[PDB]
Amino acid sequence: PARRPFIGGNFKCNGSLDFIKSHVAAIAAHKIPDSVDVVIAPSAVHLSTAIAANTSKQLRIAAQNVYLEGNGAWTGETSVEMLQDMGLKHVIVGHSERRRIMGETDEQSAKKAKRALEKGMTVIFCVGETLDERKANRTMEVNIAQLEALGKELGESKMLWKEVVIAYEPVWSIGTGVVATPEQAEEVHVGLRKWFVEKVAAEGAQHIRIIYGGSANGSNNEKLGQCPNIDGFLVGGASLKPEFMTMIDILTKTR
Amino acid sequence: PARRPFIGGNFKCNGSLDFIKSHVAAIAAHKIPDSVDVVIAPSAVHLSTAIAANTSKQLRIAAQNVYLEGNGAWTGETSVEMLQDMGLKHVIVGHSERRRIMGETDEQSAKKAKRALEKGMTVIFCVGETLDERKANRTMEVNIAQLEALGKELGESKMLWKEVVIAYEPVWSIGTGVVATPEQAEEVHVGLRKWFVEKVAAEGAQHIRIIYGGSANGSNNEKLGQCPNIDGFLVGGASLKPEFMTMIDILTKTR
Repeated sequence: PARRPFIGGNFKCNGSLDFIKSHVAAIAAHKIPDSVDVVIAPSAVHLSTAIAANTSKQLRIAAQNVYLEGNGAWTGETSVEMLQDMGLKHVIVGHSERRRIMGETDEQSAKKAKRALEKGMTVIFCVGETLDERKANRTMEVNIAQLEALGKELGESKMLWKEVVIAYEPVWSIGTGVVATPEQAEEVHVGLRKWFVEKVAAEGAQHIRIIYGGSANGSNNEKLGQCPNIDGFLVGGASLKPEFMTMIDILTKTR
Repeated sequence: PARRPFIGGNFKCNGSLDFIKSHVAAIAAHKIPDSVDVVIAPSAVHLSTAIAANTSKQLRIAAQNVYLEGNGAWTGETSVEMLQDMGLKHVIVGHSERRRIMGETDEQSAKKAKRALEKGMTVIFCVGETLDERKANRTMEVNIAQLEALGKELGESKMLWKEVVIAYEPVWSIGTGVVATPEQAEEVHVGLRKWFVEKVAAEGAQHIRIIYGGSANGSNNEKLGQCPNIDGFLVGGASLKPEFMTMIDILTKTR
């Protein structure tokens, strides 16, 4: 019932060509053990520059988003086919910025994930509740609904769930500095784990990785990483900084 | 009251790395006179590959979309800053696939265009009505509304309108093979021209370029290109093929 630690860095809409070259080189120069998964997600226009700068045998490059159709008449959108042609294994789907600011629906996120998973990618599937939703006592209702939408698309497929990494990021913690307490985070992760047991049964559930995000940084990650159901982190702001490497180290010696 | 001919090729969600290299090289090998603007818009993940393959002193690379915020927490989105850092001058905004399939609102398209124009880019701003809208006799009402949204953001700014290229693409003509007749297209373009006269006055209006798109190809472009208010084309499917170069030639000898 053991799971490989995972840390992802979401650069979001940040970076210049020079920054991508210099920052990817810095991360690639860091010692990354073979025991943990480390990925970084540059902006789409920077993926090929990042791949060229990535001299690490461990670090992987991920995309921040992908569309729910194959190649075709989808102006402004990227297909799974394009990502795989570039050699990428990982993609972030359902980030709360896309759900809450850009109108990506629960079904849209689920259909994106399904298509990527079917084609063999690993999907970092994001869920999370807003401050108001938590205030209304709907935290689990909201997170479960987002997962249920995925479940509707994936059913109980062994193949499909294998390469899902759930990222729980309370929306009130994203970019705000208001990191969840270890108790708040673990509480939600236990709820999600229980949901997985019901949907794919106990064995299937034991291997689903759940990472935390929302103001995770070099200074606060250790205590969170000690929680049994927190398998690692999705890191936004700190992923643009040297402290990202500190987080890699900490996740390693903790888990 | 004369305007430089313009042809843009929108690759949409198509291409592999090898295809971008080979197809951009083929277009770049073609003779392009200094008298016309020729741009191609690869998918975002392919922009840097396209730039590297573009050995032409005339051909320009454009983006298919851009977001309405600067760098920041906008997962999956590209900023104007990123495009300019990569050396791009042109971007497509408001393509009807984004408006009609992906929920991009008239205001969102307008705000994207305004931000790009303020920063110095040339924006290919797309407008168009659906078959049902035309059937309901609302063709001009719809197209004008889309333009009015832009006008609300740009006002009567001389600086801002200077680098707008309007692309009229009837939605019923996009990817369907059902190209507009020269009469249908010119009729709408005259309506748009009249609108510009009212909004920015006659002088400002005389320099706004209006291109046609929607099943424009190597075989049907000549007659359309002969229309006084059709300053060129936005080309989807044919832009992925050798006939794109034929269209460049035709636009040149016609206008």
